[PDB]
Amino acid sequence: GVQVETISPGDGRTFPKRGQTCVVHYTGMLEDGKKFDSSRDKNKPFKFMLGKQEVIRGWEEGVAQMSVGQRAKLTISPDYAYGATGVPGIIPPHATLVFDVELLKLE
Amino acid sequence: GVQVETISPGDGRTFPKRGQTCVVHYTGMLEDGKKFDSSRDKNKPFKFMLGKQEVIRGWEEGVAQMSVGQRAKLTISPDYAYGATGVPGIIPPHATLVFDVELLKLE
Ligand SMILES: C=CC[C@@H]1/C=C(\C)C[C@H](C)C[C@H](OC)[C@H]2O[C@@](O)(C(=O)C(=O)N3CCCC[C@H]3C(=O)O[C@H](/C(C)=C/[C@@H]3CC[C@@H](O)[C@H](OC)C3)[C@H](C)[C@@H](O)CC1=O)[C@H](C)C[C@@H]2OC
Ligand SMILES: C=CC[C@@H]1/C=C(\C)C[C@H](C)C[C@H](OC)[C@H]2O[C@@](O)(C(=O)C(=O)N3CCCC[C@H]3C(=O)O[C@H](/C(C)=C/[C@@H]3CC[C@@H](O)[C@H](OC)C3)[C@H](C)[C@@H](O)CC1=O)[C@H](C)C[C@@H]2OC
Repeated sequence: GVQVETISPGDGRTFPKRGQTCVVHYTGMLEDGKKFDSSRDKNKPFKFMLGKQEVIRGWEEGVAQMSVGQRAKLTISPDYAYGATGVPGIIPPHATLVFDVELLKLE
Repeated sequence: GVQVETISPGDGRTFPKRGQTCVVHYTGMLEDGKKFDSSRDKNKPFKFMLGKQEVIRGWEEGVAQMSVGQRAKLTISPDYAYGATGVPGIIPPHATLVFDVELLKLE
């Protein structure tokens, strides 16, 4: 349920392992380009861990395919995101989400 | 994405309208009967409003089909619940959810 298109290559060597912390920058957009979120505009990187059901599965599977330093467009199917519910006031029902993600570091 | 089976009939007259508050009792179970939640065991009824993207869509569409006093089994497809992500530590990925719901009042 995720398509990964690469904007800038990573090192081709260091990929996220289950239970590491990934530090990324991302902007989330709707399929017409409409931004709904951006880590950059709160300055910070976002950090999460793989394999703990803590981010939507499409993110998890998309970022697992990236190596460090890679910049990629993740297009996530609704059932690998917020499905038929969406997120109140932010994501409609049945929405495909596009995230521009940069994998900065694994900790 | 929801199937509604009736355990006890409601009044056949008073159905939830968009923007009313529904007061219910529910227990949520996995498809093998495993309970994961119950309003009754925290005593209280659960209250929510229709049409505000505030509960999973399958709940919303299931309860909209019930009249006051009805007791029903709602079986909800993953994409109308927590999809491929689940809820960490509570709902697996791709889970069909079964809720036993009693619609007590509309406010
Ligand atoms: C107080 C609250 C606690 C904590 C909240 C914050 C730090 C809140 C802060 C405003 C910004 C959020 O995040 C930085 C914000 O990010 C979005 O803007 C977004 O871009 C998003 O989609 N993200 C974030 C980047 C990773 C992918 C995805 C994610 O997976 O996000 C996760 C998420 C929502 C996952 C659920 C978890 C349960 C599953 O049942 C469900 O599965 C259906 C998927 C986030 C990281 C959660 O782990 C963290 C929490 O919830 C959402 C559109 C709305 C979401 O606000 C909620
Ligand atoms: C602090 C937090 C604030 C607030 C939390 C509480 C009162 C927390 C308390 C422990 C018990 C929760 O609820 C009483 C509990 O209920 C479950 O046990 C459950 O049985 C459930 O599935 N429910 C509840 C009854 C209606 C259907 C469904 C629901 O829709 O629930 C809603 C929900 C999770 C919807 C999201 C909303 C965003 C969408 O993006 C997403 O779509 C993918 C679906 C609930 C009611 C939210 O509106 C309310 C909040 O989140 C979940 C298995 C886990 C969930 O804890 C989170």
